[PDB]
Amino acid sequence: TQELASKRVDIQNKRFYLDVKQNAKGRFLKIAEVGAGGNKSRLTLSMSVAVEFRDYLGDFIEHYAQLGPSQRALKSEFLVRENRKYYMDLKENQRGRFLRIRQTVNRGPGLGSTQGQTIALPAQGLIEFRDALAKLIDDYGV
Repeated sequence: TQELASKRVDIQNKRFYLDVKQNAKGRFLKIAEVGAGGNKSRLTLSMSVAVEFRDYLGDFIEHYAQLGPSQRALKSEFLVRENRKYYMDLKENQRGRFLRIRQTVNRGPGLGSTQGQTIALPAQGLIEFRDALAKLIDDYGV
């Protein structure tokens, strides 16, 4: 398994890596939320699914940009493809708005296991994260 490319996105004090990889089966994207001394969690997406993810990020962006001042998710979506489900929830807590992304298996073994498969993006970073993703899709295609 070869690494084609790796981008890092720094959002407040969190860091995320988007890496494009290749194997015999084809091209894929790995998205890691980094912890203190390792990756906390990672998502795995095909390059095709990454395109759809990019588009959903667009919708989240638009939603966030329109909320106005803050005074149960603000917005919840999910995408299934290839026996993989991705839940996308825009939420707020005390520290601010964020976009949680959880990956699971649709069916077969795992059947709703989510461990080291949840990332949480501070919402401030959604544009930069979408742009990095979009750059990698422009670079490496499919």
